Amino acid sequence: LTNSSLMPTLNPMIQQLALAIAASWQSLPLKPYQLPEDLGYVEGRLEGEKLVIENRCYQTPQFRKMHLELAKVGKGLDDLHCVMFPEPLYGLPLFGCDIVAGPGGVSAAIADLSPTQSDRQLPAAYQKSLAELGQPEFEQQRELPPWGEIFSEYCLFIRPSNVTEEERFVQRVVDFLQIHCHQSIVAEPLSEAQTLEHRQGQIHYCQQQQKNDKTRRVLEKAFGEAWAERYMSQVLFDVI
Ligand SMILES: C=CC1=C(C)/C(=C/c2[nH]c(/C=C3N=C(/C=C4\NC(=O)C(C)=C4C=C)C(C)=C\3CCC(=O)O)c(CCC(=O)O)c2C)NC1=O
Repeated sequence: LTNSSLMPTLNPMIQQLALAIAASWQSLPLKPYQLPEDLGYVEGRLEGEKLVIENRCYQTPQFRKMHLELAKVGKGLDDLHCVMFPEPLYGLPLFGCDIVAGPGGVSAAIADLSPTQSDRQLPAAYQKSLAELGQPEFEQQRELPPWGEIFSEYCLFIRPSNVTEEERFVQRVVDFLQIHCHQSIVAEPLSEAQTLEHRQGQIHYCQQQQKNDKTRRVLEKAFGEAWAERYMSQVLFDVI
């Protein structure tokens, strides 16, 4: 992240989360993943503020697509988006997070390990490791929208109330990533029917994430409807 244009000007929580994700991935058997049009940096404006986005994306044998995206709208909204899309053959859940901030602080902090099984449960080993973290206390919980049925029972969706809660959230993301990267070492290739089940779950996850009109409006205000539809369906939440 040393070379990032956006990092020095992002919200401090976002900065720490970007660092923690990058550190998680740094020593993995990474290969490039080329986004559409080999996208890296992009900016756009229409009648209002400009939107700037920086994209990084990788893959490993266990992770189809590892996407870390940083964005800023003018000087007033920052975003961090990250999804680790699993290779269905290994049946791992989806790591994701979305952190939205403005000059007044973080408004939204979401993180999850989301299921891909048809029973909508995480694998047993994840259930047990996540439970062992304890129920975190957060003073300003937010209720997921209906499309957020995709998220696990461990999903976080808060407005951090103070620095202690910002740090607690970051630590929980670090703990999610640690669990995930360990479970990826012990995963074995699954049967064809199980692989297919997991593929289905990933497709459903992406179709539901595309219902987030808050994200879509940010994109539309800077680039228009057609660009935003392409970005959400081809860059952010591609349907395999
Ligand atoms: C250019 C990219 C990008 C932008 C600009 C972005 C913006 C964005 N995401 C939001 C919410 C949200 N975002 C999520 C969740 C997620 N979203 C994800 O991209 C992932 C991976 C998850 C979860 C793992 C949820 C659940 C909400 C709340 C939606 C709502 O309030 O209706 C909001 C509303 C913040 C608030 O209400 O305080 C904005 C503006 N998200 C982005 O990804």
